[PDB]
Amino acid sequence: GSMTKTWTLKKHFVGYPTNSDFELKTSELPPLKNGEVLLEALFLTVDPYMRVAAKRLKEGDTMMGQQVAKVVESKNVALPKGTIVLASPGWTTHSISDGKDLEKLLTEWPDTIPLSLALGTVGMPGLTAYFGLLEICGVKGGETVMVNAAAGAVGSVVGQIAKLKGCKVVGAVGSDEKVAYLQKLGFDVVFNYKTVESLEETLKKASPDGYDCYFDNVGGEFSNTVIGQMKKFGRIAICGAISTYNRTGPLPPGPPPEIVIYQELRMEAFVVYRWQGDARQKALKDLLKWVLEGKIQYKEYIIEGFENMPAAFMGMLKGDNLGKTIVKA
Amino acid sequence: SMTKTWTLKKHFVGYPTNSDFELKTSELPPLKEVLLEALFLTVDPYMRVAAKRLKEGDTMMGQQVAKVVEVALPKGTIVLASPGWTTHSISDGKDLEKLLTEWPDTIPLSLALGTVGMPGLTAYFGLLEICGVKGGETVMVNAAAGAVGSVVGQIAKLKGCKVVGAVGSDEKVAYLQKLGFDVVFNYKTVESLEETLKKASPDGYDCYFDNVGGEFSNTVIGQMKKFGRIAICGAISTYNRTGPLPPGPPPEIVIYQELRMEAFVVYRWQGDARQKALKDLLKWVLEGKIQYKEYIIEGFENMPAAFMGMLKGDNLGKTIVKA
Amino acid sequence: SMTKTWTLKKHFVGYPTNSDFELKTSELPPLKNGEVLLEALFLTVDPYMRVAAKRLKEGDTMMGQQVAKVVESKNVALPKGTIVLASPGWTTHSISDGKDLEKLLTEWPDTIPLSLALGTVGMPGLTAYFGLLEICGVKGGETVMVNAAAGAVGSVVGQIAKLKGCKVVGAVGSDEKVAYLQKLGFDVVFNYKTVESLEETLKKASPDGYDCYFDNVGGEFSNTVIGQMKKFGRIAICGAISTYNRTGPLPPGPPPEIVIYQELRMEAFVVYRWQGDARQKALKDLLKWVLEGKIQYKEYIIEGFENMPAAFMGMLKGDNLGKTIVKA
Amino acid sequence: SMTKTWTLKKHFVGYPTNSDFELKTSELPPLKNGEVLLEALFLTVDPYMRVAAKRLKEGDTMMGQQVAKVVESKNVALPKGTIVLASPGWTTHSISDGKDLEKLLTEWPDTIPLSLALGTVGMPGLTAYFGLLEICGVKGGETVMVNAAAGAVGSVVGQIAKLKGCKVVGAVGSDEKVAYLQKLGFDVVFNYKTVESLEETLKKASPDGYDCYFDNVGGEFSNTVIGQMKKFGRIAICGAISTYNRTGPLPPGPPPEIVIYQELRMEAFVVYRWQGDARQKALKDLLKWVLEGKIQYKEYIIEGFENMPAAFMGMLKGDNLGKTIVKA
Ligand SMILES: NC(=O)c1ccc[n+]([C@@H]2O[C@H](COP(=O)([O-])OP(=O)(O)OC[C@H]3O[C@@H](n4cnc5c(N)ncnc54)[C@H](OP(=O)(O)O)[C@@H]3O)[C@@H](O)[C@H]2O)c1
Ligand SMILES: NC(=O)c1ccc[n+]([C@@H]2O[C@H](COP(=O)([O-])OP(=O)(O)OC[C@H]3O[C@@H](n4cnc5c(N)ncnc54)[C@H](OP(=O)(O)O)[C@@H]3O)[C@@H](O)[C@H]2O)c1
Ligand SMILES: NC(=O)c1ccc[n+]([C@@H]2O[C@H](COP(=O)([O-])OP(=O)(O)OC[C@H]3O[C@@H](n4cnc5c(N)ncnc54)[C@H](OP(=O)(O)O)[C@@H]3O)[C@@H](O)[C@H]2O)c1
Ligand SMILES: NC(=O)c1ccc[n+]([C@@H]2O[C@H](COP(=O)([O-])OP(=O)(O)OC[C@H]3O[C@@H](n4cnc5c(N)ncnc54)[C@H](OP(=O)(O)O)[C@@H]3O)[C@@H](O)[C@H]2O)c1
Ligand SMILES: [Cl-]
Ligand SMILES: [Cl-]
Ligand SMILES: [Cl-]
Repeated sequence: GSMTKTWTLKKHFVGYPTNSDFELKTSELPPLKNGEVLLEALFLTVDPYMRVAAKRLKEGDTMMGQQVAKVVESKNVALPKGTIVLASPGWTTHSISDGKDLEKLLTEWPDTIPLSLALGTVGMPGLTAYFGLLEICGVKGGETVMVNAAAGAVGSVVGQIAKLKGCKVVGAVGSDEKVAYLQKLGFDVVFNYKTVESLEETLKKASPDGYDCYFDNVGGEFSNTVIGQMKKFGRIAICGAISTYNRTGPLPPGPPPEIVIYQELRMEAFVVYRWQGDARQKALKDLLKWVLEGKIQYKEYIIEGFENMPAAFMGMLKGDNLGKTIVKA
Repeated sequence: SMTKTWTLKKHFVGYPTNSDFELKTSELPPLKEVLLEALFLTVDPYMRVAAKRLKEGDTMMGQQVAKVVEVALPKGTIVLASPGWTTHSISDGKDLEKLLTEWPDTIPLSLALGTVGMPGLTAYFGLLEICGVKGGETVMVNAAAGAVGSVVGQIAKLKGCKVVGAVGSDEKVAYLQKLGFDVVFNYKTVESLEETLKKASPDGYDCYFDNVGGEFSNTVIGQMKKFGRIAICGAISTYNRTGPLPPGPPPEIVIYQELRMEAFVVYRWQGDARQKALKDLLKWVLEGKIQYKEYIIEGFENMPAAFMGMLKGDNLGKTIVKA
Repeated sequence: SMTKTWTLKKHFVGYPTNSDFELKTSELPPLKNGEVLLEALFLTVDPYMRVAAKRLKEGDTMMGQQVAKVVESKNVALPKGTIVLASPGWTTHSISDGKDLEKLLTEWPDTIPLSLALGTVGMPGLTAYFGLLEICGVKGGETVMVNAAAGAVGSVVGQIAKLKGCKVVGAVGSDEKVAYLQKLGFDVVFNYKTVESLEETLKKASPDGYDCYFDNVGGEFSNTVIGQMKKFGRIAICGAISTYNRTGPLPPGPPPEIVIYQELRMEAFVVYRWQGDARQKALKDLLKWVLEGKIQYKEYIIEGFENMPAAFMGMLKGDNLGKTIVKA
Repeated sequence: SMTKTWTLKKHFVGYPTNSDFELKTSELPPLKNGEVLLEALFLTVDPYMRVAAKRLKEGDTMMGQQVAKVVESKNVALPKGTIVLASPGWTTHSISDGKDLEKLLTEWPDTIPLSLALGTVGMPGLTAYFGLLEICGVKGGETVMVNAAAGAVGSVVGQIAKLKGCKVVGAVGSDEKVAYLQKLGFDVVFNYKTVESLEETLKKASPDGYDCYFDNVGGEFSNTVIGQMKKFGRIAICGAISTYNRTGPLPPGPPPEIVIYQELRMEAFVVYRWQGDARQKALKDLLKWVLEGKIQYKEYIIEGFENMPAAFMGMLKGDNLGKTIVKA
């Protein structure tokens, strides 16, 4: 009898998640039918969107999420035993799939690149950075780009794509270790927004003439400050607003419209899965090539043990992670 | 010659009041240049924001249609000029823009300050380039009985769009229903703005021409369709606002709907684009496609009252002061 | 007999403007038995009118008190020539059956303006008297913070505080008002509009903190004062004029952690709570203190009933030094 | 001897999470003469720890009180077996010289849990007692609004109000808490998280308004209650838990025009203001009311010192019905 472990939402989140909001459960998977495969999670991801999306779950439901898995049992010759796939059964160690909701990893994947990169730099967060910067911000080279949560999965890729396109990049991060990381990736200016005396003065010193593009992952009052330093016709890619995801009171004041209008800002939000097919596969091939060419470096914040997946999720929300947060099954 | 000028005596706290202004009389020097007599002056919301950058004693800023009274600018010529809130001014001849060569005698000269002027250009580029309507969309427009808003709704209608308009009085509702706006409501008297917008367009809104901002816009944003476009033209609900700025739109909604929100300034468009827009606006006015209405206040001495009344919704159409 | 009346043409949005008011003329009917005909001598304008006007319907007469003279009388208790306080609103003439009228103190001298019955020896003075002596409960030797301190209420609060043995810190909005309160003997006076830091000015004024806070202003000003209240300090919430003309949400409240740790008492009051013997005794004390020079008065007189809206609006904007009064 | 201690690993942002705390083991120092070794039997978690943690340095022990027993004694006043209240923080074992310890009431009976010395017959119960009987000044027949009414303080407030002859309206965060307080005899109880309109619900609960408001919550909730206070209504500002875990800006303050029109008295207090005979008398009254059944006790017991952070976070989020207690 094939068994699985599953993390469920015991209680809807109030502020930051805590341990008591999750419940680990064990169950037996049904026998494998023809055309189906048994998938064993190798790496699971935790992601900020899970904090926003959990409100649509019912208590008792499995937490949503993607994973890299390997076929351990196969009644499907297209997915033979040993095949590596991306699947989204949620926070579970094993699952059954008929193949229609799976994705194989890029065919040209070298043995030197961790499979877990398919959940990060050469995965959904890397595609978020890719399309957000190149199509929503529309950088053509030479722009000054501000990016926050810059040492995270999305932000670290944003800055490095911007650098290879010829941009100046200013990155905000929450720890001194993250400062060193991004200065090693080539960021032009990197500062710890939690320890600077004034965010406003720090951003002005980093780019006294303002910012052409703002890849916004944080929202809130941080973004109000950046908006006051956007150049005329500046573009904001509204990627996320993680300062608001765990919020317990009211949203903060909005960006002051008189500045937005006088600077004629263009602020567009996007979802990474707007792009599919040709587009998404081509972007993944670019990200992989750039990793193999050394133009995109990566770091992973790997937490060992499926039983520590809630801890990985809460740690990521608190800024513990340098790079993509991953859970090794 | 003599002149009268309105100056900022005290910086505005909330809405202006009469004591924040001061009328001063002075003696213009003899020409040694042209002398211009104000015929029609305009008051506009931007003056509330721009006055914060003035010093107490400076003349209020503003545009006017004036006539020469004393060779390329002979006596009797009509010109747009922006010497501020004043009845008479001296010009070197370079800061003046002449009305369209084909300005017919069938439309008031004051339209050069409204529908065939800066407000009409704001509605034109805001709707056609920023929102980018092509026909068939559902457009939400607030301050819809004002100078910009009423032109936005009429352009949207001649492009084949459904137009939902919000105004602050029942008289403005009646006027816009005669103009043919698909749905018009008084936002000050509806039981629930959210309910009214849902009934006006159960499908949602493709475009939002935003003149108001604030909490009104947070509600509209909750009913934008996916990939909806918001033209951030103004935020009049914040210009005179005491206290802290209102919350912004919920980011979860902006992101899930993948909204594009772009602000603009009418004077971005210069040269050929500006002139083509003015000639489209004038053609639509002569064809009847854009009806015009002006809120004319008689007397230069009532200019502060016209400005304050406009900020508070007294005006139906472009607020104009006849000197 | 004709009368002029100021009516509310449009409800206020932000500060009142001229267009919100409309002057109307009418003819009053003949007197019935028991009634009198009053001619306004002095009318008052007060901050409360900005708050209470929201209760009016457009067309209604603006509310307000006045010192009036009986010019025709079918009321034996109110013969021709009698001076009274009446509240018919902003009107030059009115008819009264007598029951809503108040005679001035029988001991009222001819050496002081009649208009003090609308100020220091009237409703504002009573507001200062009971707000300071009963709500704050000053007992002698305390440090008192009072804002709008050059106004009808504030200037009396500080002077009563002085003659009780208190130190008085006063906040005002102009240097002219600073000079006036320095003449009245305020220990510390400052212009809250020009100081670099309100917090630092209040710390320097009283390093020890404040025992009592007579609050006329509210808003952020009061949040700063509350951060410097001593333990068990008392706040008399008299007004909140910084909010009366507001167009958006109120500013944040006082930080509750400070209110609780300092165990503050914050009590609001309305002057008309006190009646009968208590009210009469207060009026006799105020009059006595004025005749003895212990309470000096200053009036901001505006001539002409036609300028009453302008007097109301100037007062709201802080142009008045002392009680604002309109001479009919 | 060894001890386990919970320390603040990281300052809280919003509500705490588990990784903000860190459990450390250490060897206690030897017992000097006059000292005792205390073993925790029951520890409390309280809302004030969220506010007070802001002033700790990372690495510091979390503050808090406990019921402890003397397990080793060099102090003849505190022999082995003695039960004491002590405040060494979140720790299983501690040393004391006896000066900071409080013995239980001489008349404490064996029929009630010792953990009531941390709740109803302890600091939360004294808070309710003095806040209602001295700050609100309940005299019988008033209508009292109390929020967090199913918590340690609030549940005692409502039951004292009932035995003093008052009508009690309580607000709580769950249907189970509504049902429990209805069982105790609260006149009206509602779930503030699920009602369509807080304003409408409060008006239905007491159409004539409220004489007294025991305020544990503050924020927007209190602004709504203040709009329904009767004239001369009294507010006991006990806490403001809606602000303790906030991240953005404080909410608007109460509308001063309503505060002034209704002439409200709003006084904050700290339970430790009352000492000596007054405190001992209140404790004896609370114990008598428990033994008589007029104050039914209810504890939300969490087993295991290792679960103390989760008990604290659960209490802050409304998990607790009654006083939150950790059984060592
Ligand atoms: N629209 C889309 O399709 C899409 C897809 C994926 C992700 N996203 C968004 O992209 C952003 C990053 O996602 P990710 O997967 O790359 O996560 P990540 O950056 O790897 O982890 C989240 C990071 O956010 C920072 N953070 C947390 N709370 C913060 C606060 N209050 N203020 C400022 N920074 C805070 C922390 O870094 P510091 O130490 O720098 O604070 C933390 O490490 C999120 O907003 C997410 O929702 C959007
Ligand atoms: N970006 C640009 O280039 C540009 C250029 C010109 C103007 N603008 C903007 O366009 C807008 C309209 O300008 P306009 O010249 O046509 O003025 P208008 O609409 O003719 O007059 C302003 C109108 O705004 C409304 N209003 C005032 N306060 C309001 C509030 N708190 N909430 C909602 N509506 C309120 C009133 O109408 P109701 O009775 O409907 O309230 C009033 O009649 C303003 O925001 C202005 O700044 C932008
Ligand atoms: N509770 C009662 O029974 C009662 C009775 C009467 C009056 N009151 C209150 O007492 C206060 C004083 O009334 P009053 O008759 O003596 O009027 P006043 O002080 O003679 O005139 C009002 C004054 O308030 C000041 N002010 C206006 N806006 C302000 C702002 N935003 N911030 C700070 N100060 C501001 C101005 O002086 P600066 O130049 O100093 O700004 C102005 O001179 C008012 O709040 C009124 O409602 C209460
Ligand atoms: N001044 C003093 O000397 C003193 C002494 C002790 C305590 N206090 C205060 O008294 C209050 C109660 O303390 P306690 O020990 O009895 O705690 P408690 O009520 O046992 O627990 C706190 C309760 O507050 C409620 N709550 C939490 N967040 C809330 C919010 N945002 N809005 C409304 N209710 C919320 C929750 O119950 P629901 O299910 O009702 O949400 C929770 O169960 C606190 O404010 C505390 O600071 C003051
Ligand atoms: Cl710029
Ligand atoms: Cl008792
Ligand atoms: Cl927990």
